[PDB]
Amino acid sequence: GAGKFVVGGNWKCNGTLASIETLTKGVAASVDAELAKKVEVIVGVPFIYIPKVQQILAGEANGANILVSAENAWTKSGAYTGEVHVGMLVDCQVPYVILGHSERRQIFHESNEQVAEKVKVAIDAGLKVIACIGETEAQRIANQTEEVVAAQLKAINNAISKEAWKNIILAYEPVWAIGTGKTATPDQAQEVHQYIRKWMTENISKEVAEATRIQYGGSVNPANCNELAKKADIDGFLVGGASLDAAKFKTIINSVSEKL
Amino acid sequence: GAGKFVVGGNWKCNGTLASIETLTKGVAASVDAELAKKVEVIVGVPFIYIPKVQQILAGEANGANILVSAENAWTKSGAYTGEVHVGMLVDCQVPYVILGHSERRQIFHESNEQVAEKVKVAIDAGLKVIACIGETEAQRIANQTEEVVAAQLKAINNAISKEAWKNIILAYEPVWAIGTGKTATPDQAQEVHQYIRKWMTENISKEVAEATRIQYGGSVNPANCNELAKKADIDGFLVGGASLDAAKFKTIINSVSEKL
Repeated sequence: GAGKFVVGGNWKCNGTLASIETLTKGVAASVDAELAKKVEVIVGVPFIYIPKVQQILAGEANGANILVSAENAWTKSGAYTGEVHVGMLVDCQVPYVILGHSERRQIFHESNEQVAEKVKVAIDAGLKVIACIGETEAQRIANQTEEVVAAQLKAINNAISKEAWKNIILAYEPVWAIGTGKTATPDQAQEVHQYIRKWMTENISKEVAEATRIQYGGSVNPANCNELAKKADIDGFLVGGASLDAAKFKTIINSVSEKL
Repeated sequence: GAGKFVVGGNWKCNGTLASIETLTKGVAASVDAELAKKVEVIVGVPFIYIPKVQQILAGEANGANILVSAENAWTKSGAYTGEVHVGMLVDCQVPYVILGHSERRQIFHESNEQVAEKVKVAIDAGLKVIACIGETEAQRIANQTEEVVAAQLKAINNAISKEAWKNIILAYEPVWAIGTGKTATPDQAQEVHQYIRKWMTENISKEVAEATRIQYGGSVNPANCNELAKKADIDGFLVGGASLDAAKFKTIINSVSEKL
């Protein structure tokens, strides 16, 4: 893609005030002004720790180079005990939100349409979004990779305007490579990213397709980030476990070099 | 109940930094030392606003009289994007957590067993819990109130030790009468509260049954709180909409005048 390389660190349900202070300081320290010009860096933080991370970044020399993202959001205010609304994120000056992550689609049964509604409400409120898509092991075995991803994308596109895509980062999760014993190769990852690019080109426009960053959201570590970054349609990463270690995350952020 | 009157204000999915600052200050202002001796006051806050509420309370004269509770919590750390686990609440010094609220049991399909699991890990971590139970309209007309409530309670008891019950406050939600058009009378509420007490007495012990506070968690407001507070087994309230108004909330807190 033609978009600026973007690396997000999804901390998932991990962290303590102490570990997060060390991590946040390490992440900010790794992205100075010069590097920030070539890579957008985002950290996905558990709701309760967002204020702490914001506080830490405020005191860091490179704090402005690290953007805070929530890991989910709800779209209805009122009688929904336990949920954090999109509006609360905006109220708290959180610029990003990760939506439709495979863990929420599977464990919390978020459907294509429910994810699309979240994306729609989030963007309408001004949030930028990392929208997660991807097929399961069963779906890939059934050779439904393209059909499944297309359906996920269509649900999202049907809900928003062409202009709304300007805030969207897509993250491809090869769910079929998650605890299955099957690892996605750069070639396999690129094959799906290429088709996502094609889907956007066919249904929206070539311009939107090329402008939209498609992050690879499979297993990313310091040992495979460069090989993956070499792929034409991988415009960044949504890192899992490795994002909890500032040193590992640093190596991944720097793999943007493969694009220069 | 022989337990201390306890009033929880479940803010659910509502609030902004501005509205919460005004509300928190109003709630704290409404509970001085003398009233605090009669009523334990808890506020259920959206995850992202917990730090703010904590900060506000620390700066108010009566701040120590108001306890902060989360509105939900996940079982543990790990690959659960969007979730906040019990350990994070303890790490942030949050003393309470509301679990099994009807909105989560119905909307997010939390089963009796799943809720029980959460209660168990919450208490293991050191949290105090407001565990919600209650039957639907379909279950009530089918005359299954006792069996349904018994099953919800059994799931919880099966997962924890006798001593773990010290940390538990039960909240009965007459789901069949919350915004349905049906009004739960004080007599109807007392009847279910009595049976909850009876269930604990036969399934655990009379000591635990009497020590465990049973809050009424149906629709509570300034107009109906006193008649409910007069009931022998209504040891407090878990207030919904009315908790977003300091004046209405303190009116409800003061219904403890029916106890003394």
